Amino acid sequence: EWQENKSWNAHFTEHKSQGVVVLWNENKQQGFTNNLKRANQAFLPASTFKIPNSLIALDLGVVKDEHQVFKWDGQTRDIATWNRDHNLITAMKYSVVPVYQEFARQIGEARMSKMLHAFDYGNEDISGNVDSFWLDGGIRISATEQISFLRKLYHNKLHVSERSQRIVKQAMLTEANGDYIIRAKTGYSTRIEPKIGWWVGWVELDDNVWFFAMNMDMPTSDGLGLRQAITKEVLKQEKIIP
Amino acid sequence: EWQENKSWNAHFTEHKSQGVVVLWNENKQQGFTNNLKRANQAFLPASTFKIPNSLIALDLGVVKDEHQVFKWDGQTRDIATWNRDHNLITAMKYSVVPVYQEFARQIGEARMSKMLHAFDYGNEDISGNVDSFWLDGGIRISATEQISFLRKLYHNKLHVSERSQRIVKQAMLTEANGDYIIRAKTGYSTRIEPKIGWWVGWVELDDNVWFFAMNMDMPTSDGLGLRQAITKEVLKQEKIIP
Ligand SMILES: *C(=O)[C@@H]([C@@H]1NC(C(=O)O)=C(S[C@@H]2CN[C@H](CNS(N)(=O)=O)C2)[C@@H]1C)[C@@H](C)O
Ligand SMILES: C[C@@H](O)[C@@H](C=O)[C@@H]1NC(C(=O)O)=C(S[C@@H]2CN[C@H](CNS(N)(=O)=O)C2)[C@@H]1C
Ligand SMILES: C[C@@H](O)[C@H]1C(=O)N2C(C(=O)O)=C(S[C@@H]3CN[C@H](CNS(N)(=O)=O)C3)[C@H](C)[C@H]12
Ligand SMILES: C[C@@H](O)[C@H]1C(=O)N2C(C(=O)O)=C(S[C@@H]3CN[C@H](CNS(N)(=O)=O)C3)[C@H](C)[C@H]12
Ligand SMILES: [Ca+2]
Ligand SMILES: [Ca+2]
Ligand SMILES: [Ca+2]
Ligand SMILES: [Cl-]
Ligand SMILES: [Cl-]
Ligand SMILES: [Cl-]
Ligand SMILES: [Cl-]
Repeated sequence: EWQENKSWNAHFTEHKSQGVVVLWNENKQQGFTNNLKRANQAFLPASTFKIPNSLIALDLGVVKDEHQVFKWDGQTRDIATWNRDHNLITAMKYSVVPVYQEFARQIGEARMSKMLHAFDYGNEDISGNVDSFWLDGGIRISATEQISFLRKLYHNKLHVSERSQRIVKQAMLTEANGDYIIRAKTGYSTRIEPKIGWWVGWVELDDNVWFFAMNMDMPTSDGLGLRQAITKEVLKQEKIIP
Repeated sequence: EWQENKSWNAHFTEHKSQGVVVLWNENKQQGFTNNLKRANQAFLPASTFKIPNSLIALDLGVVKDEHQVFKWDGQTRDIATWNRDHNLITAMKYSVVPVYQEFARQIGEARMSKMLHAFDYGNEDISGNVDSFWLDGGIRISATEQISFLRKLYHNKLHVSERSQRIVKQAMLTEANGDYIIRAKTGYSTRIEPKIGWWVGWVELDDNVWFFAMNMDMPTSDGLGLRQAITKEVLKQEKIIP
């Protein structure tokens, strides 16, 4: 079903961290985690919500394609990379929240709810402000539920156009070399306790796909680099990446 | 305009090589090369023809998607890479000429010809064997012509479905990190003199795209790695990648 390999807890232990890593072997239809309980604990998605938000925007024509330019609104915000024009690729890369809050308002409460239900996304609850519910509203998703959603996206099985799903998977591209391709999205939920960081996505190999979703306790912005580092220690331990 | 930059030749001579690198700044609509004459010299495309071949195969339904398996059909025909199953992703990556021979036979010469004329691909000539003309037939393409073709592909402007162009560009993924994305294709022309190696594609930045096409004399297979090496040194020299 889902095997618990607690030897992964060493990688959180060394870095003085608490969290969960979940892997899914698509060929073998087998899942692995260091913590079955935390694997199914549901949290705010934070910026991991940029994946379904992007899909819905594209499917509804709110975003025409990955080249459409979203003008900086002229408000100088805290993250310098947000203070400029963006397309879908760079808004995903730099996790540009204002662009996605605009997407959400144009999508609207009713279409957003209907799509999240169509997606079976987390708890399907978008209570709160239409442009912030994934930050401080009622939506919740677990690491295992992220995998479930991502597997559909990978197979083009979500109830949106194939084109939307291909564009979003292009925009998720994070790293690629001769050994693997990673498509993924980070998140950091701070507006409601507990403060946690996310990394969800998958690793594409020649012959298989390994889906992953991790989250960890993140009191300060210090440990944000550990989201990718710990996941990759796990991947390396299992010899998924060289 | 086309600017000549002879200073790039230092990267060929230090490797006891001769060749041409062509770069195109999409934003500026400006091209750069070390050798204007060789930049326009037309050669057999060899494995770089996998780009138009895959596009046509997908557009015509010869290949259903990037997951369809092409089974090994017994033959252990010397090359080990061709001793296993493939899909479009892996067949682009590795030398598996029987798979692309099968595409071309199914496409057939009438539609192959029509498509290469619609692509304005090289000298638009498919004379020779329908299952090998890109290796030993009459088709020829120059580095500048590779750029013209790739630019259309990047803009989804070729006269095939948008979906087929998106899939081939996925299959072209070679390298990606926080600084750049490279989509590209190698080639090695040996069946007709002169023996040459190819590397064609583009570099996606946050705010621009740099297309490239290089070829270089390749008297033996031991210099194949110099295709990527020399191209990347020219990109680094120009500060396109760090
Ligand atoms: C297509 O041009 C040709 C393929 N393509 C290539 C190529 O390198 O572009 C080759 S090279 C052959 C297979 N891999 C060996 C080299 N390994 S490496 N890591 O690149 O040094 C030798 C092959 C000839 C088809 C049409 O034959
Ligand atoms: C709620 C939203 O504000 C939040 C929700 O995800 C946003 N999404 C993400 C994310 O994690 O993708 C970030 S990260 C941000 C960029 N610069 C700092 C990081 N420096 S480092 N090098 O990592 O220490 C913090 C935002 C805070
Ligand atoms: C070199 C290419 O061929 C790669 C590819 O593709 N490979 C697969 C795969 O197919 O998954 C793996 S993963 C690795 C093998 N098995 C271990 C755990 N398996 S297990 N019992 O935990 O499920 C991890 C390799 C990277 C190999
Ligand atoms: C930091 C990111 O935003 C990157 C991006 O995007 N950038 C562009 C671009 O926009 O091309 C470049 S390239 C570099 C600047 N100019 C030189 C050649 N100029 S020139 N006149 O010879 O063509 C090479 C940077 C990598 C920067
Ligand atoms: Ca449901
Ligand atoms: Ca050099
Ligand atoms: Ca033949
Ligand atoms: Cl967001
Ligand atoms: Cl499903
Ligand atoms: Cl070929
Ligand atoms: Cl991609």
